[PDB]
Amino acid sequence: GLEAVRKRPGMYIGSTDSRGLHHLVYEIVDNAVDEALSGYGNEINVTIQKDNSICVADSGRGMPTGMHASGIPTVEVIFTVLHHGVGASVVNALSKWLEVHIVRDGVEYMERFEDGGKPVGTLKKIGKTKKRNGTSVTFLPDDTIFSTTNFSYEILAERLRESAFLLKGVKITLTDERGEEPKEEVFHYEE
Ligand SMILES: CCc1[nH]c2nc(Sc3cccnc3)nc(OC)c2c1C=O
Repeated sequence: GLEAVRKRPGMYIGSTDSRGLHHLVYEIVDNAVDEALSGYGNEINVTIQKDNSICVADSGRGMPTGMHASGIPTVEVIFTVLHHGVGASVVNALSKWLEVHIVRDGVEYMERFEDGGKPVGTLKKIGKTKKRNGTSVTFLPDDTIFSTTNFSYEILAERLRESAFLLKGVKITLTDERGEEPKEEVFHYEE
């Protein structure tokens, strides 16, 4: 279960200091680049929000909104079961809250999780939008778990540039809004 992650997060993300904190960002990001390398998205946006929560947003197909063979939505399986989206449930387990916003085929979806991965209600259709297809994940890391919940902008920029090195024609932006004015870096290549 997700309790195993909270009991021994070191066996899942290496440590719960600054290193482990930033690792949470990379887990969600890698799912976006997986999608980019599959298809399927010309930009990945990473935003450090004012409340020290992280948003990771892509322009991919959008996380599947249908029922999983186990009898709960595929969105929920990805974020609540370990054992597509490796690391997503780990991030969910170690966050105070997390929500996923999905836009698929002109309809927008959302689901919220709290207290280490407990679903708040269920997956919901919000209503039709003109927005492009994509998945957006916001989460606030659990401060009772991490030694520090204070994201380094420099560390994120260096590692996202590295993730951009992997990619052709997809643009990775980092935004810090903590932060009286929106500070940001952009990386894109090329061939
Ligand atoms: C914003 C980060 C993110 N973005 C994502 N986009 C897709 S899109 C997709 C992938 C496979 C099958 N169908 C849709 N799927 C995902 O999980 C499987 C994610 C995902 C998971 O964290």
